[PDB]
Amino acid sequence: KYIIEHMEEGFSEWVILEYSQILREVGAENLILSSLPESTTEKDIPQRLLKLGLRWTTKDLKGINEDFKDLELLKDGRVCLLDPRATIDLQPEDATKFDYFVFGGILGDHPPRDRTKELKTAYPNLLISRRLGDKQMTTDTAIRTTQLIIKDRIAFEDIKFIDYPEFRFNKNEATEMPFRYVLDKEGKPILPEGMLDLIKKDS
Amino acid sequence: KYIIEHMEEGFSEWVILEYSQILREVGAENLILSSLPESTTEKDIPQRLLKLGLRWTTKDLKGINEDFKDLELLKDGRVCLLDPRATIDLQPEDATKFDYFVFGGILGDHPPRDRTKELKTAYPNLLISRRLGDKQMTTDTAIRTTQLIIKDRIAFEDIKFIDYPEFRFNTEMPFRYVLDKEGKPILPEGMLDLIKKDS
Ligand SMILES: Nc1ncnc2c1ncn2[C@@H]1O[C@H](CSCC[C@H](N)C(=O)O)[C@@H](O)[C@H]1O
Ligand SMILES: Nc1ncnc2c1ncn2[C@@H]1O[C@H](CSCC[C@H](N)C(=O)O)[C@@H](O)[C@H]1O
Repeated sequence: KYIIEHMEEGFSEWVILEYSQILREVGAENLILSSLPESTTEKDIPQRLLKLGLRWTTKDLKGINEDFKDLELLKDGRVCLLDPRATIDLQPEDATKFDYFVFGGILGDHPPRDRTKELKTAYPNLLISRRLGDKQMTTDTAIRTTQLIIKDRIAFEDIKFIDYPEFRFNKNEATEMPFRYVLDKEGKPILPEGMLDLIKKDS
Repeated sequence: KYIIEHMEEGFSEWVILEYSQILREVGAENLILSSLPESTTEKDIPQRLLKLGLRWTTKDLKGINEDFKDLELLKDGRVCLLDPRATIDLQPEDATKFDYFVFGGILGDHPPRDRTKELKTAYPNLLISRRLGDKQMTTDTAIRTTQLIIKDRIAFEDIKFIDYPEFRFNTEMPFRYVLDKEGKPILPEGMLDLIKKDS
C-alpha cells in the first residue's frame, strides 16, 4: 500500500528514525521502500529496519510487482502520488480509488533531483497527484496523515495539527521545526521515537 | 488498537507465526499482547516477536494504561470484545464507537479456561461484544477481518471468505479464511509448512 522512494544516499540516523516509526505504525507488509541504488544488498540496509521487517527494493514503480508476489498490479489511475504542490487534497472517499500511495521528494542538493516530477513524467497514465494540505510535512507525518484520511476516514480539516512547533532543550536552545505535525492526545506533536533526542544533539 | 490476550502457555511455533503475521499487517504500535503470566520477562518472549517490536504485558485490561502511557484511556462502551457466540455482528459504522478490540478465547484444557467469559464478567461496564460471522476464525484471520470491517469500511458479507479449506501435501482446516486476489486462503507466512510438517 505505501511506497517510499528512498530520498537520500545511504541512511542517516534521521531517516532510520522516520522509517522505523513508519514501519511500526503501518506494519512491514504495507510499506515498500523503493528505487534504492542498483547495487544495494542486505548489508546496505540498516539492521534496525531489517529487524522490523522492512521490505525494500532497487526496482522502480513499474518493476516492484516483479519483486513481490503478494503485490496486486499497478493499474492506471489507482496509484496516488503525494505532492505538496498538487491542487486537490486527498479525501476520505479516495479510499476506493487508490491501491498505492507513493512518496517522492527531492533527492540531494547541488544539483537537486526532483523525483516527484520525474515520476510524474515517467508515469503519466499511472499517477494521480494529491495534496496533504498547504504545509510541508515529514515522511512519517505525511504517512500518518494519509492513514488518518484513508483508513480512519477523517477529512483533512478535521485532523488536529500544529504548524512550526518549537522545541525547547535548555534555557539557551530554542529550535523550531518548519513542518506541520499531527497532534497526540496530550496536545503535543507526534515525532518518531528518538527524533527529539536527535534534534537535541544537533544543537 | 488491538489487544490480544495471550491464549496459550508459552509460545508454540504456531502462535509465533500467527503473532508475526499480525504484527506485520497492523504494525507493532497498534497491538498489545496482554495477560501474560506474572513471572514473564523479556527473556521469555520469542526473539522473532521482539525484533518486530511486540508490545506485551502481564497486565490485564484495567492496568494496561499503566504500562503504556501513550495509550488512550479505556472508556466504558468503547472497548469491543470479539466473541463468536455474540449476537450482534460487527459493522463498518462501528469505527466511531470503539478505541479497542479485544481478543480472548480458551486457555484449555483439562480443565479449559474461557477467558472470553472471564473478561465479559470481570469488566461488565467496559465491554461490548461483537461477532465476526457464524464460523470460527484464527486470531490472525479475526484481526484481518476486524481490519477490513473497521479500517476499509467493508461489510462482512462483502468480504470474500473460504470455509474449511483443504490442503493436500501429497488436511482440512476448520476455520473460515479471507481470500487473497489469487483466490487462495490467507495464512500467516510459514504456517503451511507447519501444517504440512505435522502430517
Ligand atoms: N503537504 C504535502 N502534501 C503531499 N505530500 C507531502 C506533503 N508534505 C510532504 N509530503 C510528502 O513527503 C515527501 C517529502 S519528505 C522527503 C524528504 C527528502 N529527504 C527530501 O529532501 O525531499 C514528499 O515527496 C511528499 O510525498
Ligand atoms: N467468528 C468469530 N467472531 C468473533 N470473534 C472470533 C470469531 N472467530 C474467532 N474469533 C476470535 O479470535 C480469537 C482467536 S481463537 C484463539 C485460540 C485459542 N487457543 C482458543 O481456543 O481460544 C478468539 O479468541 C475469538 O475470540
